[PDB]
Formats: sequence, structure tokens, C-alpha cells
Amino acid sequence: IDPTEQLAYFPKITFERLKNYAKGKLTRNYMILLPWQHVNRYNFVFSSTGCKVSLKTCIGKLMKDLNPKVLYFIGEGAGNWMARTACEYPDIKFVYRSLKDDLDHHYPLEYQRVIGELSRIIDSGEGLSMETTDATQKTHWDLIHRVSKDALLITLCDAEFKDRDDFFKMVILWRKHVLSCRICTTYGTDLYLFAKYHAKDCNVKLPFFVRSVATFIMQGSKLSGSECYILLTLGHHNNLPCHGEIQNSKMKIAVCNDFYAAKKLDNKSIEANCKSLLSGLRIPINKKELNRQRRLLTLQIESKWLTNKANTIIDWLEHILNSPKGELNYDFFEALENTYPNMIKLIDNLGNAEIKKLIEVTGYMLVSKK
Ligand SMILES: C[S@@+](CC[C@H](N)C(=O)[O-])C[C@H]1O[C@@H](n2cnc3c(N)ncnc32)[C@H](O)[C@@H]1O
Ligand SMILES: [Zn+2]
Repeated sequence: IDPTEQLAYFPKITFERLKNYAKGKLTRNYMILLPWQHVNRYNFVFSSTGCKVSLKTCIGKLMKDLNPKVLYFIGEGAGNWMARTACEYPDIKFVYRSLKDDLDHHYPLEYQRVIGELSRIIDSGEGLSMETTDATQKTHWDLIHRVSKDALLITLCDAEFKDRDDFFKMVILWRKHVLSCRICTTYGTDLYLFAKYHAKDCNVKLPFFVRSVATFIMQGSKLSGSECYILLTLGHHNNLPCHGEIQNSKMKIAVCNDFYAAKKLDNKSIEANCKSLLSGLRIPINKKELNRQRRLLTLQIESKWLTNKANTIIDWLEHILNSPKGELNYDFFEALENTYPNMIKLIDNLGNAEIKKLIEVTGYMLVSKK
């Protein structure tokens, strides 16, 4: 399968770049309980980070300028971000790493689904220990070159760390590697780390000789959150972004912008996400399909619990069906929620994974309208 052809299943990314008279504060309390950032992620099954972040969109110039032959993806889970990168840059090879709980044979599930094969992942971390897959461990960085002898020009980190200290542990280790490593030193100090960070306190200095070049605030990030992507390099250290700066960019995006839908619809993926939400749910999701699902339940303890869960889902999809076609924005998402009477029953009955799937299906339905 052609990687550039697969790129049409990924939505266009909206973001703000902050390069490193009182400003004023932009506030908007959206009365929402659902993770609406998954609204345009219906074409992806195991992970969907590529719908939020892109290397061509955010750091396209650096990608052009450095021209890496190998990219290093750490804390990458199912590898949807790596999969989008493989579609944007079809000649790039990858070194993949993500924290593993066992010695069992693992592989980025989303990359395999999107790209087809793993031939471009020259190091998938096969046969690696738990610590050798942990970005906060020295051994992880010492075995990063076991296959690839290319310098860490651009390292991508999307790890969801336990505590904020873990982020620093990783950054310090990246710095310690790029300044000791025979391969990386031979290159120079023009080495980059594009890492996920949760901006909380202000005036938090980055480790010694780690400088922030830019901060990226993504539309696809949880609205209540403080998540951003920082582009780091070697040089005189500066401050990390603070919660304040991030919220203002997070708010302008939420208030001003709409979510772009993917140009093409991956029907196999949508059908997979539907069956993941409510087993047996088929596309197109219409009046007929919702009455069919309602008819399956009346044909008849955990038995009453799973049917209660099903009624909750059908009821929500029925509300989406009987709702006007609007633009994909938080003003419309707030209208959708605040016009549904059983919102609190919905969040109580459904689990986090089910609710994320419910929003992906809702998004498919909203895009399908008219
Ligand atoms: C948000 S997911 C990455 C999603 C990825 N960008 C994608 O497209 O699928 C975060 C991943 O980081 C991993 N992780 C958590 N702590 C880690 C650590 N200390 N070192 C490395 N990976 C870690 C988690 O196990 C999880 O798979
Ligand atoms: Zn190195």
C-alpha cells in the first residue's frame, strides 16, 4: 500500500507555535463532559495521536533542513504518530521504543494497520527488557543505537509519564546521550527533542544546556488539560511553558477554530470502531440501524447491566441522528451535550475507553450529515 495515499485518512491539524502593555486573559467555560478532541479520529483504531500532532505540519522546515534518514520515536505505544510520519516522509526509516510490561513479542499495532508492514521500522525494540524500553532509564538510551548508527537528529517523545520528575529524567538522559555518544557528538549540537509536556507551574527552568526553541499548542489536546509539545535543543537553558501561556492559546483555538475532517473515510476502521462501541453496530448509522439495535435488546446480573450500557449508547446516537448538522467546534459540542437530558447517566454508565469510541462514532455521524 502507498503511504502518501494513506495520508488522506488523517485530518488537517490546527495548532499555535510560540517561539522562545499587559497581555490579557481569554476565558470560555465550555460546559462539556465528553472528550470531544476524538471527534475527527474515527478512521483510526488502536491509537490516533497523528490526528493531533504531525511532523510535516509543526516542524516541516526542520525536517527539510536536517533531512534525517532515521527518526527515533520513544514512548510511542501503537505508533499512530509514527504511521502519519511514514505517510508524510515515505523514505524515512524508524527506531521505535515504548514502555513494555513484559518480554512478549510486541509491535506498534496502529503503524502495522496503516502502513501494512514493519520493513521501515529497523529497530522495533524486540527482545528488550522493561528498563531498556523506559525513557527514564540510562540503559534505554545506551541501547538506542543497537541497530541504527545514525545520530539522534530528531527524537520524538509522546510518553505519558507518571510524575513531572520523569519528564526531567528523560530530558537529562537525552542530553547526557547526545553529549557522550560517539555517533551523536560526531554530528554536533544541532540535535532535537520534540517531547510532550504538561505545562503547570511557571519559571520552571529546563535542565542545564537544554533550550526550548518553540512550544506547540494542539487543537486535538484535551481542553481541560495543560498538554503541549516542546521542541528542545542544546544551548543556554530557558524556562518551560507555564499553564497561563498554554491556556490562552488553548482557548483561542477552542473559540475560533473548527476541527478538520479527514478528506477520505476508512470504512474498515469506522466499522471496527462501531463494533468496539456496541458489538453488532453497522454503517450507515440511520433510523433503521438504531431501531434494529433497539430490537436486539428486547429479544433478551451482568445481563441487565450490558443492555443498560447499550440503551445509553443507542439513545446518544439517536440524539446525534435527530440533531442539526453543525460545524465541528466546542460551541456546537456544548449545544449537543446540553440538549441531551441523560448526560450524567451517560458519563456514569460508560467507561473512559467506551466514551472515546462514542465520540469517534459521533464524529463519523456528524461528518456523514447532509
Ligand atoms: C499517548 S501514548 C503514545 C501514543 C503514540 N504517539 C501513538 O500514536 O500511538 C503514551 C505511551 O507512552 C508509554 N510510556 C509511559 N511511560 C513511559 C516511560 N517511562 N518510558 C517510555 N514510554 C512510556 C505508555 O506505555 C504509552 O504507550
Ligand atoms: Zn547517539
